[PDB]
Amino acid sequence: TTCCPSIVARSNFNVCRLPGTPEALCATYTGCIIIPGATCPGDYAN
Repeated sequence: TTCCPSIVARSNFNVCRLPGTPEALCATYTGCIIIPGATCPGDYAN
């Protein structure tokens, strides 16, 4: 799960999904963390 530290970072993460499609590129590019759990850390919840 593509846990992003803000709603702007997730919005930017999903614009990352338009060109740099693969979800891991979006993590490397908008400073988000793809984490095994199905929910987000207290400090990385959109």
